[PDB]
Amino acid sequence: GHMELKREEITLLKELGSGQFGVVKLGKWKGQYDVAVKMIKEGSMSEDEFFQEAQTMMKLSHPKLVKFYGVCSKEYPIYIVTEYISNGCLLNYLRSHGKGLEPSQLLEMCYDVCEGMAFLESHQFIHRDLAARNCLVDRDLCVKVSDFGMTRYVLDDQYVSSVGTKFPVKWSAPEVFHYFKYSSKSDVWAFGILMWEVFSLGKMPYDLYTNSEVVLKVSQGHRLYRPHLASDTIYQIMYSCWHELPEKRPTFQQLLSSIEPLRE
Ligand SMILES: CC(C)(C)n1[nH+]c(-c2ccc(Cl)cc2)c2c(N)ncnc21
Repeated sequence: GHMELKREEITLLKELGSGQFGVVKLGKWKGQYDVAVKMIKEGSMSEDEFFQEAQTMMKLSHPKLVKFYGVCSKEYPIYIVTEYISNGCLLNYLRSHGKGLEPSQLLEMCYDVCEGMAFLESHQFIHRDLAARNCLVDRDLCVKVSDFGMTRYVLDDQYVSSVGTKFPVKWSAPEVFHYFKYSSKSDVWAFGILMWEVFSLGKMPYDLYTNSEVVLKVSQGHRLYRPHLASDTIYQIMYSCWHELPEKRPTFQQLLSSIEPLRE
């Protein structure tokens, strides 16, 4: 229906990079709009998994989530057409341009992600890999969360199996790495790690340690230290995301309103 786009109305231009689940190309849609098109190869992911994903992305429209326009699914490679977010990946942006940012700009990046995540949370979805590598930066430095192939339906205070794509353990809550289960607060833990990445200008978390070491250290109570550019108030907010128990972590709704008075 409205989800299907006219393939002849998409012209692909240069490769932008890769992520997911697929190479991403810059494109033009209807000879007017700049788009980023993800290529879904035949066999790369399931046919029926694709429909559920495309529908979920279409449903979840928010200014802080990558805008989905439609798909070209009649032939392979399947196109996933989205808005082109000109400054690309947040992680690369922090690494290349982070020194030029004010701490108030770093907080605004965290606020943007939180606002998009509060929207997902209000719809009973979690993000399975909330990290700077899955966020994009637009021309005005507004941050958008990329959620394709990385969401999971979970009712509040309930647990669901972690079975599927194994995402980086340094962004994983203990219920994930220990019990192979997601809670409605598993992405809140990841969001605290994302705030740490932002305020650290894209440094790797626990950079001295292997994944095996991190699982042990985190189980023992060890946490990431305060990034130099983070105020103690901002550190207390990220730190609150890392309670061993999901019940003790804030929701994104609480995080959002905690960040709101600290802006500019
Ligand atoms: C990887 C990188 C940074 C080149 N990348 N990836 C996406 C993107 C496109 C479609 C989907 Cl479905 C998900 C993400 C993207 C975008 N929209 N704008 C700019 N860079 C993008």
